[PDB]
Amino acid sequence: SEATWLWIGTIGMVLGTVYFAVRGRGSTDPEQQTYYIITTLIPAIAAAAYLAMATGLGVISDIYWARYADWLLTTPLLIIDLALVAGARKQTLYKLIIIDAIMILGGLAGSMMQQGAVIRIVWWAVSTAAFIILLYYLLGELSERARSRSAETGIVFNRLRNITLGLWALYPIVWILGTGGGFGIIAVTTEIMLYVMLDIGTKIGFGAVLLESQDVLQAA
Ligand SMILES: *C/C=C(C)/C=C/C=C(C)/C=C/C1=C(C)CCCC1(C)C
Ligand SMILES: [Mg+2]
Ligand SMILES: [Mg+2]
Repeated sequence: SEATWLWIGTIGMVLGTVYFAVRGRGSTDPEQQTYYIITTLIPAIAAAAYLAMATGLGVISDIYWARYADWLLTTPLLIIDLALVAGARKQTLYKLIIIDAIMILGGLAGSMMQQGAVIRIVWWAVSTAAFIILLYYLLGELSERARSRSAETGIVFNRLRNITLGLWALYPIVWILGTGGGFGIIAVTTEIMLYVMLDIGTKIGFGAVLLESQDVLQAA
């Protein structure tokens, strides 16, 4: 009963991507061009992964490879967008990308490690530790940096950061409650539906807010 929700996610990502692409044309400043390329590439990768999952690919018997591939690809792009908005140094960005990659890779270790019970909980704990480190990172240095560019930049970055963090904090709960790498409290179809809603949020809503605020970010 999950094909319906996979196709819903597919169509939603497709609409988001087409909308972002139509918004992209006519861009002048190269920074806006970077914003448009990244913000359109994220939902396109998501749509490709969702179409793969919906058409008999994407899942291997016991494992879901398309979701984790999409995550490994797209989460660094969102981090890059946030850092560009805040103007963080390249070293901080490398740190953030490595920490996020470690988080997703730990999540994938739990989806594939299904021998006992404590081993997935340990993988979830360490990946959530990496998540908490990223949370600490986004609230501290990046916010002070964005405020150091200007106050409008600070407010815009705070809105983007609130959206990002609030939406990202729910993925590990879905993971720990689901059937894959979890305890089976919720079924597979509810897991996929909640992932679809979270992806709609984190990819289309964030991109809309970012691309709406480009005029005020330049004038500061
Ligand atoms: C566009 C895709 C997004 C925003 C999804 C990101 C995924 C996560 C933040 C998930 C993180 C996890 C943990 C914090 C620990 C348990 C395993 C994961 C991968 C579900
Ligand atoms: Mg996603
Ligand atoms: Mg998300």
